[PDB]
Amino acid sequence: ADKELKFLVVDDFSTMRRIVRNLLKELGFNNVEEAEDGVDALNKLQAGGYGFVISDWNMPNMDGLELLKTIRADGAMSALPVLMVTAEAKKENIIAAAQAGASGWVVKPFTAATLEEKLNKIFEKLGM
Ligand SMILES: [Ca+2]
Repeated sequence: ADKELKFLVVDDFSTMRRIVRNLLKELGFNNVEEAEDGVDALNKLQAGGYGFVISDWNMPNMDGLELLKTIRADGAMSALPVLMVTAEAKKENIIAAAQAGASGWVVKPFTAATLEEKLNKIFEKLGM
């Protein structure tokens, strides 16, 4: 629950990224970087320093699930929480992501209260 925890907000809609970034700031988390797709995020995650990944399920080039599976397979970031963002809960998606290792799901649009409950729950299931 460290306020300086560095977030990576991955989403191909720049407006969605700003929303998430403002929601985060609002909660007290100001260390936020953005990525527009799976590849982009990996390029940034490489540099290190990251602590939390907020990712959109649906992205061109490298989607949310393929990004999560790549992180999880990465020796070094294999343990980064990944909160999946979707516009519609679907059981098969939730199940796919579950097995690939997603830290949770948030259905957009969402409020800061919702984003906070999500984070809190993740921070907790992680003994974090
Ligand atoms: Ca998207």
